[PDB]
Amino acid sequence: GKALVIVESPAKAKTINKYLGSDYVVKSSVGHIRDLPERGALVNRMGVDPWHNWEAHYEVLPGKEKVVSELKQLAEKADHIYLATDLDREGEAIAWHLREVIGGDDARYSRVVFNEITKNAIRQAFNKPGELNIDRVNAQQARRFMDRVVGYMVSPLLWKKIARGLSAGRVQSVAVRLVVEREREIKAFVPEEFWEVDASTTTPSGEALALQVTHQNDKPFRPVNKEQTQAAVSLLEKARYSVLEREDKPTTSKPGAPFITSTLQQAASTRLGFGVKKTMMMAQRLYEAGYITYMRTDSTNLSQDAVNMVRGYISDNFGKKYLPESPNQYASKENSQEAHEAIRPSDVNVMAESLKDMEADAQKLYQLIWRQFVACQMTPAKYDSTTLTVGAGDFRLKARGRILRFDGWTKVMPALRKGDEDRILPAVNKGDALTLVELTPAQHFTKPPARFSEASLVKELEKRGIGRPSTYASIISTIQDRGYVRVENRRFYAEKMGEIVTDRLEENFRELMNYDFTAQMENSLDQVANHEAEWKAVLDHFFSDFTQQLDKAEKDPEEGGMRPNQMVLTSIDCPTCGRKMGIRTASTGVFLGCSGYALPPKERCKTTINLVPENEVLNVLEGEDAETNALRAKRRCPKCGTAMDSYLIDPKRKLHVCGNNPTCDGYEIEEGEFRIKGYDGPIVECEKCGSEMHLKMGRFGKYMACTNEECKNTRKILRNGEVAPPKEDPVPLPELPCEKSDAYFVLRDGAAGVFLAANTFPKSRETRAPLVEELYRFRDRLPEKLRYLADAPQQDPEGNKTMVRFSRKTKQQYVSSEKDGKATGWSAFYVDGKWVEGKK
Ligand SMILES: [Zn+2]
Ligand SMILES: [Zn+2]
Ligand SMILES: [Zn+2]
Repeated sequence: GKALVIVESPAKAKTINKYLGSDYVVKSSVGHIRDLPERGALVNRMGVDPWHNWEAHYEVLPGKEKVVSELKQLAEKADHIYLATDLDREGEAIAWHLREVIGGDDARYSRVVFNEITKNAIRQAFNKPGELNIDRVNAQQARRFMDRVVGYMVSPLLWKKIARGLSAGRVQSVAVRLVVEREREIKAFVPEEFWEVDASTTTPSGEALALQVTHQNDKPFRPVNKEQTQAAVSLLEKARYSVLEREDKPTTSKPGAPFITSTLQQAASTRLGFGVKKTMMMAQRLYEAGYITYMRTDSTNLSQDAVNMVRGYISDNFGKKYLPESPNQYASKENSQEAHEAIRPSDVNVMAESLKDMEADAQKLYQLIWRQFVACQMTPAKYDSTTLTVGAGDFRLKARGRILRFDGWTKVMPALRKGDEDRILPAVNKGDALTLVELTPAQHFTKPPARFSEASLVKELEKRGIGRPSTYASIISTIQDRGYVRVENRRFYAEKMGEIVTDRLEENFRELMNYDFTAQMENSLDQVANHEAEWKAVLDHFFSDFTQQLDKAEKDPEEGGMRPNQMVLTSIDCPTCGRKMGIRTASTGVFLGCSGYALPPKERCKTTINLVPENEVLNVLEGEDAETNALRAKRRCPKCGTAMDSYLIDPKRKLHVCGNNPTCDGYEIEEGEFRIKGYDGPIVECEKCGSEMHLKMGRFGKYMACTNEECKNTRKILRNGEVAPPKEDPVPLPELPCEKSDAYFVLRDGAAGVFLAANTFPKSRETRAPLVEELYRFRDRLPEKLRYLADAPQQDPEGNKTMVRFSRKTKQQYVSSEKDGKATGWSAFYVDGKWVEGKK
């Protein structure tokens, strides 16, 4: 009969079915197809029981029903099913799930691995196959379960001790820790002043020669102030300059490795300004159109064919001097493994300019990938480097030059700009005298560590083996949405909440917060994959340690438990009761609170103030200075050397807070005036004062309010529009049930139109317009004006059903019909006491 082959990526399937034709039926799982959804509720939620030998409850993904289904019937007309997922443990597990979802007998299943697309591979695939590795499968189940336990058992602790909506995770929490540590590193940085002196001179001929002072009395020349710099210039001005040595030497430049997911993101970010998510979107398009290989990879390897293809191209398009004697070698990691391959063009002969079916940005990304791939296999660039040593009294001066002799790989990947050594030096020999023209002293300051960028953090994660190609982007977003860090000017900033959570987690879950936790986990997982350990036993050890930490964290702070959030007061008057005010962190952000929150109802105060931070605006034109000056800009805490971070409380007042808050309690208040935002979201203009209006959340769901503290004009969210003017006139219907939820529908009016909405609106958020027949059924409830809509024609000339819509261009209600949810292109309007109907 016909053989059924299953792979992970659809694009790869279509390609396999080709180099195999009919007789076989290739398809793809398009991912995992199945996954997870003492206390019984907790176990039901987790989908795994740590107290019952790890029994689990897998269930098809809410978006793979079709895939699974269409894969079902296909198993009938199939003789022998060939699971062809990736050889790693994740792929191995997808194979295991397929086999248990399709059912059948073990013998009806086979495991095959495809090397490449070449027929020299798709053939050998069925040549010497095998079956699924249970050890590999269990290794992946162990990882998946450990990640589950941590997230579903630690987060709740956070909800109790810190705030609701918070989360913790093996990968997630260390990514934040990295940002938090860099933040503290920057805030504590103190710029150091240092001076440099350069001298312009003339050779015996008359040529110009620029020199840098390197030594004085044989010690590195590095004055720290103007005074010292002057003492030196005074001596250099009177000194005799003579050449000591001229060292001419041939130097080379080497191309880099082809791209992997992390490096592609970094290169796209530095040369094209692309964000991680965007880069992956374009890369995805390119892959699906067959121009490049999978965009998710951690290996820079190249097949022999790939290498012959590129050398073949270099040979015809550049000549011999560009083609190395033998393939360029790189990456010798002894622990390295083999997976898919590096990101490169599927066909070197295809130029970016010929992809007229792709967006311009996708062509730019392709060009980046192409050039990196071709330069990688070309010859080195060759330069003649010259170094001049000069003596002047007790000083030593230097000059370095470089002249390009052969571009090599830079022919395809040019030097964006000339470097400091990309210059020439005049002919001068040892012993020659030099004539001093002028001395230029320069003041400098060391700069703080650079802030992370999305690609930059990804780079750090991969360096420590923390994430995965398919999850890097996802990680960068989660930590933002959770409110732990924020991005500004394409750079990361740690939020107060991130610091709070990072400190708590480090205090009560040190092991989990160690950067190498993943590496250590990988070792144990490999042992399970290699029959050197049993998976349930490994999970049991893990769980025992974890529960020891969790239970300890649950206790009161005095017994070693997790510290619950802490109020730090400050001199500010609560607008409701004037009292001193304190600085607080919630999952929403960092905010100003009044101690009456901790007093029982009688004396309770729920007034709160939002703390707008002063965003650091790094000047790109300052280059390396830009971060140092940012650190200089900050105030410094009175009680400690730690820098201070700055916030706005009034159009007259500004607030400074220490970096080690709340461990350090220093605060400062300044007559500083700037602007303040009530919160953030859909920008709206307040009709009562023209100021910006934002979107806010609270105990009553979502409302819209104006940033001007002098105006409380508040709009609101509605079912099928951006915002609703002030508030409007609603009517409830208990007889219309919701369909996605158990709620009932209510009828509402506004500038947007007339709409149905669910009674638990902030939670249900269910959306639809009313049908004319519905209105006719509840015509008695309709307010007097709305009755006409019930008079409207209930069905169109085709007998389809009709709905009520708002014509914004004419500010009036109309009725329209839909078939298969699409508009029929028919409408009826109300014009002077009559209903008129026709084509849209
Ligand atoms: Zn108060
Ligand atoms: Zn301090
Ligand atoms: Zn307003």
